[PDB]
Amino acid sequence: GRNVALITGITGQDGSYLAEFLLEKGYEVHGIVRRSSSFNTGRIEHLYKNPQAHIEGNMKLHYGDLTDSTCLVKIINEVKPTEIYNLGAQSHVKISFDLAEYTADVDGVGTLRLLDAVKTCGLINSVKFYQASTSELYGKVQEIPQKETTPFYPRSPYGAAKLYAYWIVVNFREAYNLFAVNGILFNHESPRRGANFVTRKISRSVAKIYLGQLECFSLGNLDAKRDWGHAKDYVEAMWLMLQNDEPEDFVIATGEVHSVREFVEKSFLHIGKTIVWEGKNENEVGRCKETGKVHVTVDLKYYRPTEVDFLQGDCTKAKQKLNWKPRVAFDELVREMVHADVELMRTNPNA
Amino acid sequence: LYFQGRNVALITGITGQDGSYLAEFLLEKGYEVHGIVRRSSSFNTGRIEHLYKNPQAHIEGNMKLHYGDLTDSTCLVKIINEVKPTEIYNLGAQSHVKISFDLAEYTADVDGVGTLRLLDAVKTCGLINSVKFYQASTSELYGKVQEIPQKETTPFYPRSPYGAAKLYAYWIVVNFREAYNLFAVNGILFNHESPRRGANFVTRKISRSVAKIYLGQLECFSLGNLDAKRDWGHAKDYVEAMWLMLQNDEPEDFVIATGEVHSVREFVEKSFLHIGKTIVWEGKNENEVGRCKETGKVHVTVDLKYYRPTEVDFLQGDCTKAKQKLNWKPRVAFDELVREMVHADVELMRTNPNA
Amino acid sequence: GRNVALITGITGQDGSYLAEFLLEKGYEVHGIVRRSSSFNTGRIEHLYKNPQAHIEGNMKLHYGDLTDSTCLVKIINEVKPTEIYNLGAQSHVKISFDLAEYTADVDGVGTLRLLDAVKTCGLINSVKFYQASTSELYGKVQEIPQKETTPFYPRSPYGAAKLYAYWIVVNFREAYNLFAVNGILFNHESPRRGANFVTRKISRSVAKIYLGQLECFSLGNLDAKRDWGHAKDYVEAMWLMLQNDEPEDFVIATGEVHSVREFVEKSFLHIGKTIVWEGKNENEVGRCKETGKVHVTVDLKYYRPTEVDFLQGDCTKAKQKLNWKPRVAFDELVREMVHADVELMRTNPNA
Amino acid sequence: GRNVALITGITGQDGSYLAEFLLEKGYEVHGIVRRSSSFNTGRIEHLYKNPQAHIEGNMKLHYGDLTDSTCLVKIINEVKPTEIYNLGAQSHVKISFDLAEYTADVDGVGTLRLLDAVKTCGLINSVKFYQASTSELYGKVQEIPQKETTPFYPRSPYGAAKLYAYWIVVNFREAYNLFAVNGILFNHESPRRGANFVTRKISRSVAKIYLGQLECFSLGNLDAKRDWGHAKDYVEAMWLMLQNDEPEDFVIATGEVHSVREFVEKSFLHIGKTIVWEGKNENEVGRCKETGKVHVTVDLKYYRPTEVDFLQGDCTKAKQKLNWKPRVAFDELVREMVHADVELMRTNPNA
Ligand SMILES: NC(=O)c1ccc[n+]([C@@H]2O[C@H](COP(=O)([O-])OP(=O)(O)OC[C@H]3O[C@@H](n4cnc5c(N)ncnc54)[C@H](OP(=O)(O)O)[C@@H]3O)[C@@H](O)[C@H]2O)c1
Ligand SMILES: NC(=O)c1ccc[n+]([C@@H]2O[C@H](COP(=O)([O-])OP(=O)(O)OC[C@H]3O[C@@H](n4cnc5c(N)ncnc54)[C@H](OP(=O)(O)O)[C@@H]3O)[C@@H](O)[C@H]2O)c1
Ligand SMILES: NC(=O)c1ccc[n+]([C@@H]2O[C@H](COP(=O)([O-])OP(=O)(O)OC[C@H]3O[C@@H](n4cnc5c(N)ncnc54)[C@H](OP(=O)(O)O)[C@@H]3O)[C@@H](O)[C@H]2O)c1
Ligand SMILES: NC(=O)c1ccc[n+]([C@@H]2O[C@H](COP(=O)([O-])OP(=O)(O)OC[C@H]3O[C@@H](n4cnc5c(N)ncnc54)[C@H](OP(=O)(O)O)[C@@H]3O)[C@@H](O)[C@H]2O)c1
Ligand SMILES: C[C@@H]1O[C@H](OP(=O)(O)OP(=O)(O)OC[C@H]2O[C@@H](n3cnc4c(=O)[nH]c(N)nc43)[C@H](O)[C@@H]2O)[C@@H](O)[C@H](O)[C@@H]1O
Ligand SMILES: C[C@@H]1O[C@H](OP(=O)(O)OP(=O)(O)OC[C@H]2O[C@@H](n3cnc4c(=O)[nH]c(N)nc43)[C@H](O)[C@@H]2O)[C@@H](O)[C@H](O)[C@@H]1O
Ligand SMILES: C[C@@H]1O[C@H](OP(=O)(O)OP(=O)(O)OC[C@H]2O[C@@H](n3cnc4c(=O)[nH]c(N)nc43)[C@H](O)[C@@H]2O)[C@@H](O)[C@H](O)[C@@H]1O
Ligand SMILES: C[C@@H]1O[C@H](OP(=O)(O)OP(=O)(O)OC[C@H]2O[C@@H](n3cnc4c(=O)[nH]c(N)nc43)[C@H](O)[C@@H]2O)[C@@H](O)[C@H](O)[C@@H]1O
Ligand SMILES: Nc1nc2c(ncn2[C@@H]2O[C@H](COP(=O)(O)OP(=O)(O)O)[C@@H](O)[C@H]2O)c(=O)[nH]1
Ligand SMILES: Nc1nc2c(ncn2[C@@H]2O[C@H](COP(=O)(O)OP(=O)(O)O)[C@@H](O)[C@H]2O)c(=O)[nH]1
Ligand SMILES: Nc1nc2c(ncn2[C@@H]2O[C@H](COP(=O)(O)OP(=O)(O)O)[C@@H](O)[C@H]2O)c(=O)[nH]1
Ligand SMILES: Nc1nc2c(ncn2[C@@H]2O[C@H](COP(=O)(O)OP(=O)(O)O)[C@@H](O)[C@H]2O)c(=O)[nH]1
Repeated sequence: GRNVALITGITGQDGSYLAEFLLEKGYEVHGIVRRSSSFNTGRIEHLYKNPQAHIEGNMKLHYGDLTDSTCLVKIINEVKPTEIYNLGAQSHVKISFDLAEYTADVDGVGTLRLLDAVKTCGLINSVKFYQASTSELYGKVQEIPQKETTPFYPRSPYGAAKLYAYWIVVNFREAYNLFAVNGILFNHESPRRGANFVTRKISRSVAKIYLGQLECFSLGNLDAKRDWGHAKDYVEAMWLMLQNDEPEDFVIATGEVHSVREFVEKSFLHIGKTIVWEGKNENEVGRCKETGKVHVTVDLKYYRPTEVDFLQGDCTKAKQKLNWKPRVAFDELVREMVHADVELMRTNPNA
Repeated sequence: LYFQGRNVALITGITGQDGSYLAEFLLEKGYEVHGIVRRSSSFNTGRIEHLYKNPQAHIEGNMKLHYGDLTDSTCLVKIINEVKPTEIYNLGAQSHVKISFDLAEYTADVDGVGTLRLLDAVKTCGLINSVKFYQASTSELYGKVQEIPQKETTPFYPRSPYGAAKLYAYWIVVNFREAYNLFAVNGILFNHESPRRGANFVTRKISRSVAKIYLGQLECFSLGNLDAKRDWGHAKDYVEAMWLMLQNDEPEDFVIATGEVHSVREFVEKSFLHIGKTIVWEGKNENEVGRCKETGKVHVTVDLKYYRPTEVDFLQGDCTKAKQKLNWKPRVAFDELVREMVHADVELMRTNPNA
Repeated sequence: GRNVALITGITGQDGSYLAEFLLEKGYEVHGIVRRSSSFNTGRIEHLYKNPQAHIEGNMKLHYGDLTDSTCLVKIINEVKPTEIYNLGAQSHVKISFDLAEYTADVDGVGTLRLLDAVKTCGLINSVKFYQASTSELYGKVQEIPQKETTPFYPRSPYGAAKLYAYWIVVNFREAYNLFAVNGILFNHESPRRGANFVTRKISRSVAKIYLGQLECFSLGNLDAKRDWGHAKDYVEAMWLMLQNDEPEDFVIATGEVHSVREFVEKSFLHIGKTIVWEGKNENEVGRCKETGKVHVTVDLKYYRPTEVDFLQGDCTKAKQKLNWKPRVAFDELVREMVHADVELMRTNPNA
Repeated sequence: GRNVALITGITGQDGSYLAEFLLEKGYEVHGIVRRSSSFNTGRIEHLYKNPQAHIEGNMKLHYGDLTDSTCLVKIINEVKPTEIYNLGAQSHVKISFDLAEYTADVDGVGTLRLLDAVKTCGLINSVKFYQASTSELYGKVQEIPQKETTPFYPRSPYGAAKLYAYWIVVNFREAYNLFAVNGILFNHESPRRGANFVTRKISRSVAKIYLGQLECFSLGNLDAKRDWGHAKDYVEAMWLMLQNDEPEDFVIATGEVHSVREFVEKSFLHIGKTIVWEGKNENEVGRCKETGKVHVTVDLKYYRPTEVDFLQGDCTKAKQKLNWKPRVAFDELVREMVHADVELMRTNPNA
């Protein structure tokens, strides 16, 4: 009956929702946090027993790094987790193009290091292991929609690194009988999403424009199409995969496709502005119909050298085997994110 | 791109305590200031966001940031090649001594090999004769001190994975200077603090905890070795010394310090006096506690988890050489530093009890 | 025009044949050699201009390592090759299970290091890059036979590392227009093959048994089936891929399949011994009919945790587009290897 | 009983002599060997129980690398050594200048990895650890002669990396009470010395000239001065340091200084030739007085950008506490190395 989770990447979007979910289920939750010159725990600070004194209760934190083999062994050996969720990563696709080696060492080799730490600790038989796989693996998609058996075609050093991680997880599963699974999750956003992913960038910018604190912002490829769900729904799927009798990989997604362009339009609609588009390519601009003011421009610096044009997930296997369903759909996702960021910018024009 | 009158700095570790003060110092001298920032799942630029041209939109002016990491050789070459700096300040590091004992390999890779990676990037870009290089060395190099006080010629005796990694960095910097005639210097800076100090260094831990106790947000906090003695100065004074070392006619290494020693115990006592509380110590070793004389409440305890397996008992810097050659003088003394940090953290905690 | 080749892995089996092949065409051939406590250039010492003094002519060696980014940039900037062959790797599958992280750093991240070095030197439009990809990418084969479009399924830390390299190569090709190709070569052997690969282990042991220097040796999985060609034929295909008008990936193979058991049988037949099998699984032994002497046993320490049971390559594409044709078939490969090792072992019983 | 040694760097000069030394004392001796495309065990292949079959007796080898933490932990857990000698290193000073990062990773961080592996394996209080420190730490010497209290002043990426390793060993000793020692050994040579160190380079070249297999060879800085002893004497001091009651660091040296130029002159005298020098700097040549033929030239490519001009060790502490004393002196070392290489080159002009 002992339920002890270890979350790498606990400070990120998904880790903070997953920590809450597992705490709610009575888990003792351990996380690995990077040393940083300022604290990086803002998403999970409310999960201290005393947030004012930063005293831990059932969520306990450990300094560590996915590139330091010894610290991972020490932490796993001390914690003896029953479930490990490897969410730690350099997770940004655009940044990965000029941080390609660091991204490989953390996202790819770092997964190996965590798996070898489990094995070193004698826990291959005692641990269930979740790997944060990603729809970026499909890249230039080879099937539509994409399912567990769709061949991968990565399009960034991030995708390539996660492809390494995916297969080394399969190899520990097959070679050593580790209960280890690849959650092949499609894009998921929330009010806690990193600020330079495209959805949170739009909702942040629309909020600042609404409050008169920003006039305009620049985007990259407006025509990219994504399957977007809500991170809070998706972390439950991660836990469900570790409850399955057999270790299996699952696609987690909504199966509904929308463009970056639509996210922009729906976001502005919630602050009472109708965006109309002018021009083409890097000279395209989005203008408020009601005021005539230009609020969106295009800057090639936000483009990727090898774009991922289209993603649409088929989560049939998860729905059948895990009884999982997405709760939040695209329209509600956009409203929630814009409203959250409006309330945030009201408190702090520098947020 | 290089010409006389064009001053372009590249700061690794720009988001840290020193990097934030040094960015301000160089900006006000009219430098174009570039910084390398780690990718982070939330933003880590809190110390320098006020240096955006537009802090509401986070639009850059004369401070320009770049994603990178000292463990990624290619990214360092790309950034240096793009920026073509005249001055490079390598402040980026896993800088915490206690954490380094259980993060030993990461600390070696960043603080030791990362210095070589940055030096090697300068050479790869063909800029050996175009850049001046500042290395963030440290009084932790003296460790178990072989002389008192410590100066440039005092032999090093490191006492942590942090100290060993910074020792590698110190000497690989000397080697690039001697082998390739790079203008590269080691600033051997003794401890320096500020209201921007990391929260888990001992000074900021005390001022934060005293501030929270003052405000009823905390009743008691634990320290480690109360008897450690340190040479403590102010980070804003010390970043000025980094710049002066790069203005020197020849590349020399310099100790930078106050020369005045105080114990952790004394920092605790002075901090509590600023909120009107006198601490009286009872007990010994891990059972020692500090009690408020006026109220009888125990506010300080000792926890062995904050000890270090190999402590650095005593540090005292002799900066005679820098006083003579750089005309550098510390401005903030220990008493003022304590007052400034307690006062700043009282304000912080009153505004945000979760800070 | 200029023909300047840089070969990583020049001391290995393939590098030694490729160096000879390019030298014959008038290339200046540079190689990267690891620092070793003894010399590791035995396969290429005959290509010094003066072998007694080890003075170089048109083959020029450079100390380096695929894990040292700065050293790779210095070498590429000095050599400015027109053609790069990334053959350097920890290439042994069984050893990769105990050396998983080193294998990842050299075979996967090391390929990224070499590509980034090309880019750092400004040579992205000035060099043609060959990557030593491998039939091990197919692992648990998803199609029979296997061709360029067969979905991958790696089965070792080696396979996973090479799959990262495969895809980071594609990404540099697609992102920066680097002329980069994956040669998907199936198993290829020679008298220069590493001694602990299965074919050379057999030819070496048969040679020692013929000379009375050995009585018996042990293998692992006798039922494994492989597509085996000759390394000298296959390095020609590498060069042809870089002569192609456009950067394409190519399978290189014979399309014929034999078992490890069959390799044993044919090798022993060349020293006039008929191997007859008796027993099953780990107790199976091979006995010489003529003499009744046991010469082959099974030791499970040579098994792999996730075996690759069957490989068979379809090189239709390379035959049509490159006019490549293997000239050495399985039976001639066996004769040649046993013949060469008999001569070697006669000269030196400790070889 | 129980005497189980683990030697990293067992294939090198010192590891080969140390293996024999420990085997004679009845140790079970384990080595870590790097995977290489051809075998790298030539110095130790006579220590197989059956050297023709390469079957192990009391010397047992394990594939590994000082940059792969997991493999280090696995080997130490399996072997459970009582004594660990960390001799593995990129040990060449000139190569370290353009292989600076790899040399840091192996010689510096690799030492921490091996120490951390000892700690991870729970052997911090049972194993005795020998670190292969070096007189290169003294670099630009601050005292003559150099002893334990002489301050370090490294002059290469090799020296800096070894200086990190020196102090991290001290830190594990002081922090965790690990019995760990630094052997501060001055230069030591033998007929097994790496061919591109200056002494073996000379004896190889003089031997070839004696056999009419070579006419001339080039050197670097002829006036460098060194304390040279015999590796076979020095490995005994390593063992003695781990027999000491308390873990202490020791200088090991002969206290006698000779120049590279003297090594040349004495080596040629052993083949009946008197070298007379003419010219300066890179134009200096060494001519046989009896014949007038030039046999030695200077090439700046063998210079180092930061030379270590002079080394002379004072091993008073070791003589008093360990009772160690060198047996082979400079004249005997020169004659031994020339004679061995004459016998070697007789067998093979391409050796
Ligand atoms: N969100 C999606 O749509 C999506 C889809 C599929 C897969 N994924 C993957 O799912 C996981 C979580 O997604 P997220 O959106 O929560 O990403 P995130 O917000 O970027 O969180 C990333 C986490 O990884 C940590 N981390 C980064 N480098 C590390 C290192 N070297 N050692 C240890 N920890 C390190 C970060 O720590 P700091 O806070 O210190 O930076 C943070 O805790 C990631 O692996 C991501 O790649 C995301
Ligand atoms: N303060 C002292 O008393 C003192 C005395 C002597 C020497 N030093 C040295 O002086 C320098 C600055 O001191 P500080 O007090 O400013 O330390 P700090 O506040 O800890 O700042 C450290 C900086 O280094 C960055 N960094 C950490 N790991 C990195 C990596 N892998 N790649 C790139 N950047 C990385 C941090 O970025 P994040 O914000 O992303 O963590 C932060 O910007 C450090 O090198 C420290 O070791 C300090
Ligand atoms: N032979 C096959 O059947 C086959 C099939 C497909 C693909 N491959 C791949 O094709 C390539 C050549 O095959 P091979 O049979 O010639 O392999 P090999 O005989 O094992 O040669 C391997 C080469 O890589 C070098 N190397 C190893 N680690 C290195 C490092 N860290 N930095 C630099 N160089 C390093 C080795 O140098 P040392 O001599 O110093 O070890 C050697 O030169 C390899 O990448 C292999 O994986 C082979
Ligand atoms: N000889 C001297 O005068 C002297 C003086 C003081 C200190 N030292 C140090 O004493 C030790 C032995 O001296 P030596 O002359 O015997 O050096 P050596 O002949 O160069 O032997 C070096 C050994 O280290 C191994 N090695 C290299 N890189 C490795 C890695 N990444 N992982 C694991 N093993 C690796 C080599 O393996 P390969 O065979 O695979 O290359 C070889 O076994 C070295 O640490 C050297 O730096 C030497
Ligand atoms: C290093 C940074 O890279 C960024 O690009 P990068 O992450 O791609 O992110 P962007 O796409 O440029 O902006 C995405 C969102 O992040 C916000 N943002 C950017 N920087 C900061 C910051 O420092 N603090 C806060 N609270 N929000 C920031 C910005 O307002 C926008 O809503 C640049 O916008 C910055 O000027 C800087 O150069
Ligand atoms: C990972 C963290 O390591 C810490 O140890 P560690 O850094 O040595 O730091 P400590 O010496 O325990 O605490 C020093 C100061 O850091 C503050 N602090 C600690 N954690 C946080 C945080 O998450 N956010 C903020 N704003 N302030 C924090 C704490 O209130 C105190 O003023 C533990 O105190 C924490 O509970 C947690 O385990
Ligand atoms: C480290 C070594 O790993 C090996 O396993 P590993 O490579 O899988 O190689 P094996 O499959 O055991 O043997 C394959 C062939 O390599 C030869 N061989 C093995 N070791 C050596 C050697 O040191 N020198 C030479 N010239 N030939 C060697 C062996 O005779 C056989 O023909 C073990 O057989 C050895 O005893 C040792 O443990
Ligand atoms: C990579 C090699 O670097 C070397 O420089 P590097 O190690 O500094 O070594 P050197 O100082 O040039 O030569 C030292 C001794 O090594 C021998 N030697 C050099 N290369 C080899 C080899 O491949 N096999 C054998 N058996 N002996 C070799 C050479 O005869 C001489 O006796 C160059 O001499 C080579 O031409 C090549 O470039
Ligand atoms: N991050 C980001 N993405 C953008 C931007 N403009 C367009 N996009 C596109 O939005 C899509 C989603 O990007 P992102 O939120 O970073 O998540 P990703 O699917 O992992 O790449 C990608 O196709 C981007 O190219 C922008 O300004 N920032
Ligand atoms: N960080 C920290 N240091 C403490 C604590 N208690 C005592 N010290 C001592 O205060 C001295 C200064 O520590 P620190 O502020 O981390 O800076 P350092 O000089 O680089 O080690 C060291 O000797 C510590 O052992 C504590 O709770 N936290
Ligand atoms: N290396 C090796 N392989 C063996 C042995 N016994 C059976 N095999 C099998 O032979 C097949 C070819 O192995 P190998 O020559 O190492 O090349 P690989 O195809 O890259 O794995 C694999 O399926 C091995 O499992 C053995 O003793 N050594
Ligand atoms: N390796 C090497 N060293 C040389 C040569 N010529 C002069 N030397 C000098 O001989 C001294 C000893 O060099 P080496 O044998 O490599 O051992 P080291 O003490 O570790 O540098 C150094 O000062 C070298 O600069 C040469 O051709 N090769």
